[PDB]
Amino acid sequence: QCDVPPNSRFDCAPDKAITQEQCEARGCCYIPAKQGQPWCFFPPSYPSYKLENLSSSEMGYTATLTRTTPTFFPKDILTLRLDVMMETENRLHFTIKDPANRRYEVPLETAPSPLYSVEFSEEPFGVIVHRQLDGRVLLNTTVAPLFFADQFLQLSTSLPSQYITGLAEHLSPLMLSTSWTRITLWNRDLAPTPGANLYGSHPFYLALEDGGSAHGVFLLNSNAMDVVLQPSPALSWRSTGGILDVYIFLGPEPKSVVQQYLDVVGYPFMPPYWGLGFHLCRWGYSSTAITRQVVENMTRAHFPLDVQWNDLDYMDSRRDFTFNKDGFRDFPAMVQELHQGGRRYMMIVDPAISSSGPAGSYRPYDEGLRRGVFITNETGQPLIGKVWPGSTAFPDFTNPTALAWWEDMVAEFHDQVPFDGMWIDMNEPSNFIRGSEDGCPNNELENPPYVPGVVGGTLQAATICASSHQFLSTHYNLHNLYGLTEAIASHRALVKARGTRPFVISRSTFAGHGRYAGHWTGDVWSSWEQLASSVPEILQFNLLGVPLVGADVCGFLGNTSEELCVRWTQLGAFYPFMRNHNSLLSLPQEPYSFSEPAQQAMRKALTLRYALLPHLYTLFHQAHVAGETVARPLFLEFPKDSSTWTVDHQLLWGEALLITPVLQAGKAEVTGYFPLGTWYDLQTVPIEREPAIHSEGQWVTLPAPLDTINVHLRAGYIIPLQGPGLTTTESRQQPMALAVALTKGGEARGELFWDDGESLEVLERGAYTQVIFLARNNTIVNELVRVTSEGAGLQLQKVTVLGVATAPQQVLSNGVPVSNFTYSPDTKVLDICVSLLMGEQFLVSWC
Ligand SMILES: *[C@@H]1O[C@H](CO)[C@@H](O[C@@H]2O[C@H](CO)[C@@H](O[C@@H]3O[C@H](CO)[C@@H](O)[C@H](O[C@H]4O[C@H](CO)[C@@H](O)[C@H](O)[C@@H]4O)[C@@H]3O)[C@H](O)[C@H]2NC(C)=O)[C@H](O)[C@H]1NC(C)=O
Ligand SMILES: *[C@@H]1O[C@H](CO)[C@@H](O[C@@H]2O[C@H](CO)[C@@H](O[C@@H]3O[C@H](CO)[C@@H](O)[C@H](O)[C@@H]3O)[C@H](O)[C@H]2NC(C)=O)[C@H](O)[C@H]1NC(C)=O
Ligand SMILES: *[C@@H]1O[C@H](CO[C@@H]2O[C@@H](C)[C@@H](O)[C@@H](O)[C@@H]2O)[C@@H](O[C@@H]2O[C@H](CO)[C@@H](O)[C@H](O)[C@H]2NC(C)=O)[C@H](O)[C@H]1NC(C)=O
Ligand SMILES: *[C@@H]1O[C@H](CO[C@@H]2O[C@@H](C)[C@@H](O)[C@@H](O)[C@@H]2O)[C@@H](O[C@@H]2O[C@H](CO)[C@@H](O)[C@H](O)[C@H]2NC(C)=O)[C@H](O)[C@H]1NC(C)=O
Ligand SMILES: *[C@@H]1O[C@H](CO)[C@@H](O[C@@H]2O[C@H](CO)[C@@H](O)[C@H](O)[C@H]2NC(C)=O)[C@H](O)[C@H]1NC(C)=O
Ligand SMILES: CC(=O)N[C@@H](CS)C(=O)O
Ligand SMILES: CC(=O)N[C@@H](CS)C(=O)O
Ligand SMILES: [Cl-]
Ligand SMILES: [Cl-]
Repeated sequence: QCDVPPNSRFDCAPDKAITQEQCEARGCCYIPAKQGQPWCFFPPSYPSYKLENLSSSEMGYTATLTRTTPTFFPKDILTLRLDVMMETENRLHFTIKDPANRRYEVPLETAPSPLYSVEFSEEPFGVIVHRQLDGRVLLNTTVAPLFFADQFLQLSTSLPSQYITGLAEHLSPLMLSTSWTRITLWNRDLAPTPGANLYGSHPFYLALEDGGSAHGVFLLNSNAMDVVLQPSPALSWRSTGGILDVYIFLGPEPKSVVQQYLDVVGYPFMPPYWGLGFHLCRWGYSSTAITRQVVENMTRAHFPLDVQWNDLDYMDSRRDFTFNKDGFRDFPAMVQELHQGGRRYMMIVDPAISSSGPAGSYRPYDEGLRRGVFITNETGQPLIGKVWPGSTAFPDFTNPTALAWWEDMVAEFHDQVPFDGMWIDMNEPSNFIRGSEDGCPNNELENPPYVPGVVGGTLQAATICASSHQFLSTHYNLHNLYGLTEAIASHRALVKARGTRPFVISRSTFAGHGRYAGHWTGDVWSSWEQLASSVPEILQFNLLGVPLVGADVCGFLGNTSEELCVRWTQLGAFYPFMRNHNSLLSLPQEPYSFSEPAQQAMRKALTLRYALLPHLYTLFHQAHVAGETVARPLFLEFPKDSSTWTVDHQLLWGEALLITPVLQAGKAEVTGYFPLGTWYDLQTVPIEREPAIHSEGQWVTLPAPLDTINVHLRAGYIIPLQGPGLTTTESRQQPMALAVALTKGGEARGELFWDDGESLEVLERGAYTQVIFLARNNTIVNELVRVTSEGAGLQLQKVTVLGVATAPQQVLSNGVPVSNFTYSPDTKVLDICVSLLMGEQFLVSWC
């Protein structure tokens, strides 16, 4: 009965240190490890639930689950209801609930055969999900008991392989370790470090299968939870409340798994085009005069900058919706001037509202109080904590009245200072004291029977009381949604205030966040280690449907070095969200603050990003319309090549651009993985060392001096580019170009999506142009999928073709010889000057 292999032992003492006698008294097996692995574990006979009265309907199945022997947790729910819904060919959904009592549930809006089959074990109860095509077992919950107590749910499964990704937010390789790893989801203000619950929680994983297929599992539960991985391999979800509400996504391709997950939680929002430009911020731009010098200094040194930011500096006494009349007396004029020059403006907004001012002196608090917008305590008064301005109350973003109040405060402030988006910080919610100024009461929510592995060992640490009251439920159930709910409220507030697409960047997140907002990875150190760790983290958030993500370029905490900031700017120019931000006590790190050689390398990185913006924007359109990733790991694009599975220090933009950064000090080369095919060096395309890597699926060492980042373009792909500007207001007016990467057989395909860059409801109203580009048999053409006023007058003036094996004697554009072209026999590049329009059918040819 106790003859269970070490790797397959499921912990029967997750709640406390246990002796052999207590372990055995629980009905469990005691076998010490020989050197983590639990010593006390469940035998196969440990009491679980029994399935009874299984029945079928058009939707799927229903059954009763009954537990006869209590567990060691209090308040087992002995009778449960199972509902299995076979929702689509790719999506299976099941719930386990208490039929006698409504329990907390997360607020979320909703040959021919499915890819899955589902079977059940009777006693002990289990759900078993097979992939139909190959019979692989994807889910099998029979592997361990089902626990379902009021404040402890546990469901386990075998995993199909040792390769699993997801379960943000943590500082970790992209592929998670199955070596007895406890992953804790409890939103927490902590500078990113390994082994810790960070700012967000995403209870989703994607599991790879031998041969390159994959599936995903989403547990729709927002309670504090641990997810425990062991090397058998297997996983246990361990939550402190709510219900088991489980979605399984069948793929089979990893890209399809992500799309299927996003079909449930929401496709990524479409950012405004300007949001893809460079953003620059620090804590410490302490006046409008200083802030203005930033733009002046960037401009003088020819560095693009679309958006100027401020941190708390602008506020009056660190309070939302105010500005001080010392250094920021002329804040409105500063922002108006930014707009006059074609730039946008962003500033920090905190959730917590100063509660200490004289009554009637601070409208956000006075109005919030009147309307009852705040989270309240046991006696019904606002819970008061401590954040930047001192004593503060916390808005309840599940309360409709709070949503209306937030809209009003944002609109009123925007009437004074016309900011263009909101940077929402401190929204875990972060509290500088434990729980509240008045502590927290002693009850089961504050002192639960199972506390997940949170930093500080309590759910109150660095946040507010768990038993505090919100409109929908207690904070205990809603905590992991705090940031998400603020992001939703802010998205709506910005739509109403400005009437164009919102731009919200949030610290705290939950599953589905990307439908409303972007993310940055928080208070990272200026270290080579954190530069490297930013790659898997940005990739992870893309898999989780938050493609608008980045880290603070050059790092936030501490002092950066010139070398680190060159490499971080190079890599960071490929973050889908690119912002350099810096702490109050740090040395300056704006691009213009470095030596001339470093400035040149930083300028090159920004210039290349700006040239790529039409392509990056098209990638965001694909994310928004089809649930695609923007920055993606090699394994998403080449899953059948298992050498890609562990690669997380390279990234792709979409299908075709492979970026291989230097991520260590003192390196003048880098070794990266190249999937089978021809990869052209993007440096062979003119913008205002072998030319091609011919890979069989192999590691390649590349030169990478300080001034260089390696970027390669996949053969078979065409990328749209646009001319330069210090802002997108300027760059969007420039002529465009194509880079055409030919296969050996002369083929390539690409596309361009173009709209006005900021309007709402573009796809619904059809207010966009969409063009496909095709290379074949020594010709390049466009195909006009949709042409509207938005895309009219887009000038195509340059076409660069990579992999042209022999010099052409003539090059034609719509049947007439071009004004000129160049061919380089060494690089195999044909560069062609043309006078064409993206929105009018053309034919370019050569021979
Ligand atoms: C729910 O939240 C509300 C706030 O919205 C919170 O109100 C706070 O209650 C405490 C008392 O529990 C108040 O503190 C008092 O303040 C007065 C005047 O400033 C003092 O005179 C009081 O002193 C007493 O306690 C001292 C102990 O150190 C004794 O030495 C002294 O002799 C007095 O007996 C005391 O500090 C606080 O002012 C309010 N806060 C606000 C903003 O009004 C309430 O407690 C919360 N409820 C729960 C159950 O947590
Ligand atoms: C899903 O997981 C469950 C639980 O791990 C698997 O069921 C278990 O399978 C093992 C191995 O087949 C069974 O043990 C074997 O039992 C036979 C007969 O008693 C014995 O001759 C062998 O020596 C061995 O011990 C075990 O009984 C069984 N447990 C239960 C509760 O059924 C199951 O195989 C997995 N399902 C799938 C489809 O993979
Ligand atoms: C499993 O179901 C049986 C039968 O339930 C009946 O048929 C169902 C389709 C539905 O229409 C029910 O409303 C019916 O009662 C349950 O056995 C019955 O239990 C009731 C109450 O205890 C008793 O009056 C009947 O005599 C029982 N009928 C039979 C045929 O045994 C049984 O309790 C269910 N099991 C569980 C764990 O819920
Ligand atoms: C980051 O650096 C600051 C400032 O460093 C100084 O100025 C630079 C130009 C360079 O010349 C450094 O070598 C200098 O030390 C640090 O702040 C200083 O800290 C020291 C030591 O604690 C203190 O004596 C100084 O007064 C501080 N000066 C200022 C202007 O703040 C800061 O400590 C560094 N941060 C970290 C994490 O190391
Ligand atoms: C913008 O650039 C100006 C000029 O380079 C900076 O002003 C100089 O700052 C240095 C400190 O390194 C001082 O020693 C000089 O006295 C300043 N020169 C002038 C002409 O003012 C300025 O600090 C930069 N501002 C920002 C916000 O980066
Ligand atoms: C076009 C321009 O110069 N300014 C615009 C975009 S910043 C504006 O006033 O909002
Ligand atoms: C941590 C890791 O796997 N790689 C690091 C150091 S080896 C890097 O890319 O620089
Ligand atoms: Cl012991
Ligand atoms: Cl509830």
